[PDB]
Amino acid sequence: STPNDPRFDDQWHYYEQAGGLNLPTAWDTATGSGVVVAVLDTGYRPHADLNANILPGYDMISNLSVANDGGGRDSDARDPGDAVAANECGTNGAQNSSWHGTHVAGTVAAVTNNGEGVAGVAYNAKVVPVRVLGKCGGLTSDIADGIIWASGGSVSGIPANSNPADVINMSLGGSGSCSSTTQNAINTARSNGTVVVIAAGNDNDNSANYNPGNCNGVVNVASVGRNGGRAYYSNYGSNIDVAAPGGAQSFANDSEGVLSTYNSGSSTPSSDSYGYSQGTSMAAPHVAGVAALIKQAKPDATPDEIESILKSTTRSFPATCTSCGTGIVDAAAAVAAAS
Ligand SMILES: [Ca+2]
Ligand SMILES: [Ca+2]
Ligand SMILES: [Ca+2]
Ligand SMILES: [Ca+2]
Repeated sequence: STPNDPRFDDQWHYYEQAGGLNLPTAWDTATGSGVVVAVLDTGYRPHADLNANILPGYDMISNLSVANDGGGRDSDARDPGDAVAANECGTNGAQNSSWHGTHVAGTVAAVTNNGEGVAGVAYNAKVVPVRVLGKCGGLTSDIADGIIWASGGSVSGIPANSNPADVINMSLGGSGSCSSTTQNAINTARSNGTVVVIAAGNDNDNSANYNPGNCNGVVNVASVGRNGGRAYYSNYGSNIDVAAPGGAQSFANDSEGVLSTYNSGSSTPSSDSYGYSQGTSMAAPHVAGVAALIKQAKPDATPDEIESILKSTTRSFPATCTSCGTGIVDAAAAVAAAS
């Protein structure tokens, strides 16, 4: 099926033969109904083309300066904006707000067939926003608590999650080895039945050396462009499980990117928008959305079974993708394999 959203045709990454996810055929069978995806990111804005698919979440950011919302941990996972001034994070230049989590969440589950905006990969799933990134990024320990809570595990001082996730998406990372705090959290999420999907990073380097994609028991995702070959920035290596479209842009908001829900604010939030972004951060929620399609078709699927289905049903690369996992995720084939 093809949705009626007016920007669907701009979302090449869902349907073109070279670099797309092969979604229309998948949507004949699965859309994510009944499945919950936790998006561990900067938070969200209640975009008109997203909010109906948002569930209550949690804000794990403990450092008040990073949190930028007046306090420590709290129940409102909305994104206040992560804009920074020059040298606020050390030696950085000034940066506008990313609205990264709004973009990622829309790839997972933008409201679809509403005649407005964009479509989402798992458009009948629901997203639990777990805010773990703010100004200058996020703390490993807050991210790890996010993983635990998102899965339905217990974190001291935090109310129980009433919407435990089937799938975690982490479009985030840094350099270096996977820490024990992170691996512990991942092990907890997997033991609770939650599959963990992670962006491999954007350093054009060996993915062995970038976390949390280098943790064990995760689905680590490389990025292809619209050509179906490796996006120039994508990490690559033996620990990549699969690839998905993350886009390959040559200027800001280039339509060669991945189009999703977004916000027009430079610092503070403003009007809803749609924007094209790129990264392994954009590839990961494609894969998280397919994991949700799989879980609708196979409700008792384990994390290892979901990873196996994703990896075993990929399609060929039409252009060079060295050490990009088994292939490009093929939503239709994955749903068939889970049915
Ligand atoms: Ca707070
Ligand atoms: Ca908050
Ligand atoms: Ca829409
Ligand atoms: Ca893996």
